[PDB]
Amino acid sequence: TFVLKEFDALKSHFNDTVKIILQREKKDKIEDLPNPRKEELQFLTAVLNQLEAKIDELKPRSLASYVHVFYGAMLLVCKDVENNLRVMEKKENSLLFTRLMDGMGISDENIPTSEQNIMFYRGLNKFLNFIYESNDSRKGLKKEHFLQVLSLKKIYSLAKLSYEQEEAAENNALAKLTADGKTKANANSFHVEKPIDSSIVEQFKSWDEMKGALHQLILDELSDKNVAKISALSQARSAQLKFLQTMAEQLDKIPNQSLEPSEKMAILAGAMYIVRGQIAQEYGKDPLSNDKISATVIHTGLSTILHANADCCEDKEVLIAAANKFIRHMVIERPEQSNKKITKESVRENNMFSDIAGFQLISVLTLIQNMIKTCRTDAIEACVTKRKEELEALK
Repeated sequence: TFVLKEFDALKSHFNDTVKIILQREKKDKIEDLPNPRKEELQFLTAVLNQLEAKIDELKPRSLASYVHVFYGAMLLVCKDVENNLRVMEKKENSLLFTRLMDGMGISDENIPTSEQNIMFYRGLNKFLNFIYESNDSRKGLKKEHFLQVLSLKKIYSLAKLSYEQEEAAENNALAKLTADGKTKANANSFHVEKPIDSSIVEQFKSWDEMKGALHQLILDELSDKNVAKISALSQARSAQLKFLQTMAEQLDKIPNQSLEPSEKMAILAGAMYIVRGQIAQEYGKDPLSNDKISATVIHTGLSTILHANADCCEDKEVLIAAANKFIRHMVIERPEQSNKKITKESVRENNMFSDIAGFQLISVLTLIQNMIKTCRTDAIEACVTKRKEELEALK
């Protein structure tokens, strides 16, 4: 089982790697290297510096979190190297690639687990929020951030790549789950770690009004399609609407003391974004497209209820992530802390969606990962666009 390296071993091995590359290219400074090696090593050096500064500033008792971040950064650079290889050139014959893999202890016989890869890229992606004012991309990039050595285009390219890597890791884990979990879900044991910002769900007015809007949309659909019940719609649309119904009713059963109405609103809003993205895909559009698709009543109505065209990508990510958390709590059984009656993580054989004909649970969780990746990428793109327009308004 793959054991991680210690922080100082990764640091010393990495500085050796810089010396090796510089002597191999006959350059005195990283900045004298050609691209993309220069930007890859500047990135890794900025990450390592920021990690060290945070270690001095915070003096943490454990370094596992920082080790996770650095693993993520080094694997990200490895992916960048693979993306910049010449045709026929193998990654195992790149000095930087093999030096990074060697420094992490990764070989064909010793590879990290899926959970470890997910920790790597999740840690790195959280770490990269340090470039935002108050760690919130709504406020834009910091005037001085720890990746200032890189160009805006490179910052965007690397952040985008990292979000894609977390997406791919999460999806890989999802594809290896099995649907043989025997335990019973407990909605009343679901709790949010951080309460949602109430302003985000204020746009939806109230829980009763969200349920009412969904109901009027379903009545509109049934009347437009000349049918009496959701089950007379197509398999895809029937499954989508029953998915929304099931979410809303399951949330309705939970007492407010255990899950406040604002949280229910966030979860149902995320679910609506999921259905909206599925339909958009039926039209060959990106799940989060803001195009009007006049031919579909459900996509148009959900877009209206969500205020999707006017809402920022960060709010969308928060709502979709809220739905993700609730769905996973309801359909994924995982080993308990006080218990030993569960061995591995799996999908419950009987969960709240089991009676929905043709429902594709894994496809929904994968779509969630895609939309979260798109939200993060939209955030960074908006920030670098804004900074670029600020620095162009002085030339």
